[PDB]
Amino acid sequence: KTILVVDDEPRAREGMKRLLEKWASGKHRIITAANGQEALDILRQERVHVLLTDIRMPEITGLDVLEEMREKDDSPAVILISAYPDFDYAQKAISLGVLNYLLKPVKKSELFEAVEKAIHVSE
Amino acid sequence: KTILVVDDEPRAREGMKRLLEKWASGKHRIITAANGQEALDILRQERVHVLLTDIRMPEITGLDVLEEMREKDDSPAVILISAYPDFDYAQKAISLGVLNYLLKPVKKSELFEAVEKAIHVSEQKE
Ligand SMILES: [Mg+2]
Ligand SMILES: [Mg+2]
Repeated sequence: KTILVVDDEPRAREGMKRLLEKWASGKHRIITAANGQEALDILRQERVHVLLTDIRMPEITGLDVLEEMREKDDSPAVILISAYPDFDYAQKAISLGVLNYLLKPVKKSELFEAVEKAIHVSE
Repeated sequence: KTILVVDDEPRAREGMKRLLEKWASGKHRIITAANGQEALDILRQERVHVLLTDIRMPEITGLDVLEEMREKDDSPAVILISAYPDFDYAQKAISLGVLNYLLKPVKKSELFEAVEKAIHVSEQKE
C-alpha cells in the first residue's frame, strides 16, 4: 500500500522513510511530503492508505490536513507524530479518528506497530 | 440502544444520566455505574452500545475498562470524559479507539455530538 510521511523537519522525515522502506522491504510504497500543502496535493492526486504526519508545521498543520481529509469520507488511516505532548492536539486527533499519537523522538517499535494497525484498518 | 454512564462521583454520574435521559426520550436506555468494576460487570452481562466513562476512578480507570473491552468480542463505542486535560490519557485513548474525549464540566453540545457519533459507530458495526 501507499504510506505518506509528512514532516517539515527533513532529518526526521527522511529517517522514517528509510525505516519504513526497509520495514516494508519493497512491499509498500512510501511517499514523503515536506509540509501540509504538499501533503494535501499528494492526498488529492494519489490514493494514500496510511498518513503519518507531524503536527506543528508552518501555516498548514497536520491537524489542518486531517480536518480537510475527514470531510471527504475516503480518507487515510492517520498516525500523528509530534514532539509536543499536547492534550489539545490529542483531543482534536481523537475527534478526527486518528489511530495513534507517537511522541518524538520516533520509536520504531511503536512506529511499526502503529503502521501495521493502520494497514489493517485500511483493509 | 443501551448507553452506560460511569463516574465515581455521584453528582456527575446522575447529572449526565439525567441529561442523557432527557435527550433519549425513551428511545435509548441510560444505565449508570459508579466505578470500573461495576462497569466491567455490566459490560460482560449485557450488550452496551455506548460507553461514557470517567477516566480517574479508584483502582480501575476508564482506560483500564477499555483494555478489557477490546478483548471482548464486540466492543462498545467509547466516549471518555475527564476533568483534567491529560495528554497521557488522551494518547492511550487514541491507541484504544476512543471516539471522543470531553472535558468536565461537560457541554451539552459536545456530549450529544459524541453520543450520536457513538450511536452511529455502533450501528455501523451493527
Ligand atoms: Mg514540525
Ligand atoms: Mg473521577
